[PDB]
Amino acid sequence: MTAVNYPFVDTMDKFDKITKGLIFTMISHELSILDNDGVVHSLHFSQITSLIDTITGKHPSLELPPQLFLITQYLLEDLKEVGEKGFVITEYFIDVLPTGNKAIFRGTLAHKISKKEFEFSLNQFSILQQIALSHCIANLHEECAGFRGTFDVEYTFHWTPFAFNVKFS
Amino acid sequence: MTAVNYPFVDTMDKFDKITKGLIFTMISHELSILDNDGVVHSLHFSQITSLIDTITGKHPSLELPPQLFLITQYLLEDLKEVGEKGFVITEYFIDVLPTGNKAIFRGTLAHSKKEFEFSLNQFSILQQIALSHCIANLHEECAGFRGTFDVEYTFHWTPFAFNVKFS
Repeated sequence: MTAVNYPFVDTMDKFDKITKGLIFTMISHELSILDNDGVVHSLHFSQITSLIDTITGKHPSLELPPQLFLITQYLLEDLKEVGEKGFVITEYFIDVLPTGNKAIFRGTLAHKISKKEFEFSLNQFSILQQIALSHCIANLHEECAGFRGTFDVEYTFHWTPFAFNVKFS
Repeated sequence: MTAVNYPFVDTMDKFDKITKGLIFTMISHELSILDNDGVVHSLHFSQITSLIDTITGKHPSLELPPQLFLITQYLLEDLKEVGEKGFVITEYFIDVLPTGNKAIFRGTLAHSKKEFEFSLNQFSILQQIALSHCIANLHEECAGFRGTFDVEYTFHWTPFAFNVKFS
C-alpha cells in the first residue's frame, strides 16, 4: 500500500473545517460573509459565485457588449422591442455616476432614415455594477483592456460603430 | 429621461456592502468566512470558488473518470509512467474510508499484468464529495450517488460494469 499524501494539505485543511461546519446529513450550500463593519451576510453558494465571478470578470454576462449588458441587467424591454421593429443602436453613451449609484444609458436608434433617441437613468449602479461594466468595456477591444476593474470613477463611455472611447470627469 | 430600477435590489445591497469592505483603487480579492463556532477563515476568491464548485459539482476536474481524477489529484506519476508503457487499468477499486481520511486506490494493469494499490491519505469530506461527482458523471444510473460523504463504500469498476458497495 504505497501511501500517498495530498499535495495541498494546509489548503485542504481550511476547506475541511469549513465544509465540516456546513454539515447539518447535507451541506448547507450557504456561506456567511463578514464585512468590515462586522456584519454577517448569509449568501447562497450561487450568490457568492456570482459576486466573485463579476469582480474577477469571469461572469458570462460580462462578455456581452456594454449596451446589451445593461439591457439584460435592467430588463430594458423597450429597447428589445425596437430591435424587433428593425432599429439598431447607432450610438450610445453610458454616463456612470458613482455618487448616487446611477448610470445614464442614452443613445440613438436608427432603422438604416427614421431615428429614435432613448435615455435611461439606471439606478442602483453600485460598485459591483461599475466593476462589471468595466469588464464589458474591456472585452470589446484590446485598446480598452486597461479600463478593467474601475469603480468609484465618473466616466462616460461613448460608442459608435467607428470609434469607442472613455472620457473621464 | 426614464428612471429604471434594478430588479434585484436587496440581493445587490448585500453584494455592495461586502464589496465596500474589500476596497483598499482596487479590491482585495479575498473574503472572510465565519463558521458555526465563530472562527473566521479568510480565503481568497480562487479558493472559495474551488470549494464551492467542488461541493456543487461544477468543478472541471470532476468530469474526469474517477481513476483519472485521483491520478491527477494526488500526482500519481507512477500510473502515468506505466501508461506510457502500453498498460491500461483493466479494473480498479476505490475503497473510501471516512475514519482516517483514506482512499485505497487499487486495481490491475494489463498490456503481462501489473497490479497496483495506493493509500490516498487526507481524503477529506470535500474530496469524498468530489469523488461522488465523478462516479455520478460516469453514468446516469449512478447519478443518485452524488454528494456522498462520511460513508464507507467501495467503487468497483470494470469495462463492463460499475458498482458501489456500501459497508
